[PDB]
Amino acid sequence: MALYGFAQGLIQEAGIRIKQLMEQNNDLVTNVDKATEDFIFDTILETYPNHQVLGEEGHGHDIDTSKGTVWVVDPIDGTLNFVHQQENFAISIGIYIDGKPYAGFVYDVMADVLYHAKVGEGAYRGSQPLKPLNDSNLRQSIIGINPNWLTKPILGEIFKEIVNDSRSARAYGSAALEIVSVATGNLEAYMTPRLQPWDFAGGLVILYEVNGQASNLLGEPLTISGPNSILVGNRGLHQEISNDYLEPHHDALIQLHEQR
Amino acid sequence: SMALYGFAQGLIQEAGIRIKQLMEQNVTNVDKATEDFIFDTILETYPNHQVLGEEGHGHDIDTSKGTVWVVDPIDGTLNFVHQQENFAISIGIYIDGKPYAGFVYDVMADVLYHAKVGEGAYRGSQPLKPLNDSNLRQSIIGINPNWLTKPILGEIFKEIVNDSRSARAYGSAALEIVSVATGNLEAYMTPRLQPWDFAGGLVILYEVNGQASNLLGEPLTISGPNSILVGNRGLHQEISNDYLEPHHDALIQLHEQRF
Ligand SMILES: Nc1ncnc2c1ncn2[C@@H]1O[C@H](CO)[C@@H](O)[C@H]1OP(=O)(O)O
Ligand SMILES: Nc1ncnc2c1ncn2[C@@H]1O[C@H](CO)[C@@H](O)[C@H]1OP(=O)(O)O
Ligand SMILES: [Ca+2]
Ligand SMILES: [Ca+2]
Ligand SMILES: [Ca+2]
Ligand SMILES: [Ca+2]
Repeated sequence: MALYGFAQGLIQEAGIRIKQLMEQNNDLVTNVDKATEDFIFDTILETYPNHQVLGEEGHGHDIDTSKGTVWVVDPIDGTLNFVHQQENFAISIGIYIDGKPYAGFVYDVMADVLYHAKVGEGAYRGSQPLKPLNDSNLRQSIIGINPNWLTKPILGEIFKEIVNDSRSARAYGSAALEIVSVATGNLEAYMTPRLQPWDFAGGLVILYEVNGQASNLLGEPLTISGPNSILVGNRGLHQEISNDYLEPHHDALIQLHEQR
Repeated sequence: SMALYGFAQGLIQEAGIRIKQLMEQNVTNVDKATEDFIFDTILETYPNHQVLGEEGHGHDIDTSKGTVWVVDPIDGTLNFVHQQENFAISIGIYIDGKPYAGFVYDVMADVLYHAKVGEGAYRGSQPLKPLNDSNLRQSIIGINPNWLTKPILGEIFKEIVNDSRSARAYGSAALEIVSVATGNLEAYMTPRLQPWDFAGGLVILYEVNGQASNLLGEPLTISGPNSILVGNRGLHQEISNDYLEPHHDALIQLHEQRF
């Protein structure tokens, strides 16, 4: 809890630094993103020059994520929200050691709420412990899914069936916060066909602590080594969405996947 | 009158704290408590006021007579159940068929959106700036995934979803109307909504020069349910004239079926 404390503090400074630029003011968003990852990357290597960093903004492209201590960071998850709402965005940081998860952090800057988790030690929202997730049926569940996905060829019919059955659907525009929302019980499931390592790195650690699960749309495991599709939910309904709704269209999904 | 405004603005907050207490004193229970507390408070004080709300409260009222309170005691009941937040008390007031005040109270955030006709719109003490026009292309819109599933309506809404910068869905109409009032969404749509879903957010919205209609570009009134398109004027004009009005007749059909 020296690396942890240090990770914990940095994500929070990075946030306040963001608030500080915003108030000093879509070219804005492009700087800020850049300036924030550059701040995160510079502060890390100045103390831990052996630590590797995989960033949204380009740092560590094609790194071996399984060697040494590896920070995977997205300085702003929810750029559009950042630009149009000036809120509902987050910094995401997962720290892996030898390929194994150590810590996750996702910080809702404008709410000033930090979701944090060290592996084996439980999940937190601010300083309140998160409870382990209960099982639900899709029919009493609220699902996180973007309307844009429902317009697609193939993918659309598939998500249609599952939107129809869901109690109801939401779309917040930040994958890290929505993974977090699942970890908090606020969404029973979240799904999307494409996401990059930094978008789920921080949040999966958190989720693993309250026993939620993450797979891609084909039920296979997620790694920080490459991009993928995403299905996150409590144990019972993840099993339900994959077994019933996705996996009979396996071949249609392997194909879009092999394309994308 | 000012007493009327004061009393209403007071009452909605008051009912709000009661909901925090009932929860803390731990939704169907909470929702009855809220609807009885509001209605009884209105009426102990204004026996002549009319009240229109859920479960046939005020049904077949003549909404153009006297003072009508159009109340949804918890808007976003599902978010209440599953999230214990992002729900709202919404209260719209009309007088002689005409809007007067609108209140939407985000209870767990403790934020009162409020407005009185011709005197600007507020979020607590802060004035809301008027909206600027946006095109659809740089706009985020509120539309629930459910509505892109429907056979004919889906097709119509796909068009606008593909076009917009991105879409969102929050599970509260009153907050999503309000989110347009704030500039937080540029537009929000849905094929069905009750008068108590929109009555409050509509007053707040026209005080920042936002626009309301149904999907056919007709005025919304508090005399029936309806479809809804809300936005800044520029893009409510782009959406209506470019993506909905070309299918006026499909929409008239779907509308006739739905109601
Ligand atoms: N290729 C892409 N295009 C748009 N959003 C993407 C994306 N890949 C991942 N995302 C993520 O999906 C969510 C968009 O609702 C965000 O979490 C967004 O990250 P970003 O905000 O940093 O672009
Ligand atoms: N069947 C229906 N007809 C009209 N409005 C509905 C509806 N079902 C849900 N809504 C309302 O539309 C929004 C999205 O569901 C919510 O504000 C919700 O109000 P409620 O939460 O009080 O049920
Ligand atoms: Ca980003
Ligand atoms: Ca991202
Ligand atoms: Ca309600
Ligand atoms: Ca309602």
